[PDB]
Amino acid sequence: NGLPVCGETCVGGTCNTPGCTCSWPVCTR
Repeated sequence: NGLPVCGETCVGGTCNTPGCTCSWPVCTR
């Protein structure tokens, strides 16, 4: 939801993980 602690990235625009908030370069929660 903003916190850059998703642990996943989204260089393609798809965190690939749920309950995430792709913010680039890394998604957030």
